[PDB]
Amino acid sequence: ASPRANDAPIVLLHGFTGWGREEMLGFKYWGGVRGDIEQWLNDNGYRTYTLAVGPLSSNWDRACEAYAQLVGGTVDYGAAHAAKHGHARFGRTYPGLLPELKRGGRVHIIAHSQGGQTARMLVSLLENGSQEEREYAKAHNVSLSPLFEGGHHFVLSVTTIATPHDGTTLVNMVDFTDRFFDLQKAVLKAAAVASNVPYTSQVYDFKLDQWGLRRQPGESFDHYFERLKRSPVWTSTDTARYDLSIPGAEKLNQWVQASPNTYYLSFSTERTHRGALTGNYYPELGMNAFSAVVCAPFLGSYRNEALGIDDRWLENDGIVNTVSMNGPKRGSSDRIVPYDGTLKKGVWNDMGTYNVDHLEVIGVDPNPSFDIRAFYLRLAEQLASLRP
Ligand SMILES: [Ca+2]
Ligand SMILES: [Zn+2]
Repeated sequence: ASPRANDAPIVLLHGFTGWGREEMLGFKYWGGVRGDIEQWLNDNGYRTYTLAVGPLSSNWDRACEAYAQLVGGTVDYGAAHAAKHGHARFGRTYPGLLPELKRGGRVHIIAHSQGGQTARMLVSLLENGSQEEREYAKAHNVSLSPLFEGGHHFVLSVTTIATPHDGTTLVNMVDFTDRFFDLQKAVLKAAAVASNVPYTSQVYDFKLDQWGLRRQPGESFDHYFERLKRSPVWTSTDTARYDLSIPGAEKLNQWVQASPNTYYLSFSTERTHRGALTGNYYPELGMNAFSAVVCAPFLGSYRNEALGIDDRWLENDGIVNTVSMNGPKRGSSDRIVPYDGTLKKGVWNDMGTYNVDHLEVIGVDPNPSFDIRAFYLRLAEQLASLRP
C-alpha cells in the first residue's frame, strides 16, 4: 500500500554501452525486445524521461553530462578534472529536460548497471560539490559549474538495477586478455573511425567528443594520425572500464557516499547455479548467449582471496557479480538494510535478488518468465510513495 506521496518525475539512466532513444534504429536500451519502459511508465501517469550520456565514459564525465541534460546548458567537466586527464573542459549544449530541478523540483533516477555509479556520483556532487574544482577555479580565476558548488538536493531517489557497486571481476578477465587482444584500445580505434563517417552517430553515438577523436576541418591525415598517437585517451583511467573494475569501483566508493536526503533502492540479479564439487557457478539455460559463453564462466570461477574476492563473488547475472549489487561495500561506509516494508533515507534499501540476467532485466534479452512490465510499474509505484 502507501499511495502517492510525491509527483516528482523519473529519469532513466543506462549503464555501460547504453544508447539513447534516437539511436540503434529505435531499439530501446530500456525495454529491448520486450517494449518501451519509458512509455509504459508515461502511459500510467509517471512522468518519465530518458538520459543518454557517455556509454563508455567515466562516471564523472557521465555525471556532468547528466547534470547538463537535466537542467540544460553546456556540459562542464570541470577545469581541474579536464586539466588532470587531458580532455576538453566543455562538451555538448542541451536545452534541458527538467529545468524545474533548478527551482525546487526533485527527481527519481532509475539506473541500470553502470548507471548506478553515475547516479550515486551525481547525487554526491550535487550535495557536496567538488572541493578540488572549487579550489582550482578560485586559484586560477576560472568559472565554476554550479554542480561543483555543493548545497543542491534535487535528486529524491536513486534506484540501481544490477549495478556493480563494488565493481565486476569481468574487468579482471579483460585484464588477462590484454596481454594479447587489447579490447579498450580496439574499441577506441573503432570509435575514432566512426567519428569521421557521416551517418554513424545516428545509429550509435560514442559521445567521446572531449577526446577530439575525429579529424578536424583542415587537418591532413598525416597531422591527424600524429595527433591521435599523442592522445592520453589510450592510457587514461578516466574511462568506464576503470570505474567498473574492482580497484576503480572502490576508489569511487571512497568519496561517493549515500546522501541522508536521498532514498536509495537496489535490485540484485542472478542467473546461475552452483556446482556441488567446485563451488563454481554456471549459467542457467536462458542466459543470453554472449554472457553464457564469454562472461559467465570467468565470473563464476574467478577468485582472488587476497583481494577479498571469495566464493561469495561467483554468483552472477552474466555480466556482474551479484554480491556487488546490493550497495557499495568495498571502501564504503554506506549502510545496506533489507527492505522491511518501509523505505528509509540515507541508506541502501536492498529490494531483493531476482532470477533474471543482466540483459533480460532491461528487456534486451527475452525471458517470458520475467514480467518486465510489472517489475517497472511496481517500482514506479514505490518511488511515487516516497515521502519528500
Ligand atoms: Ca533469455
Ligand atoms: Zn573526464
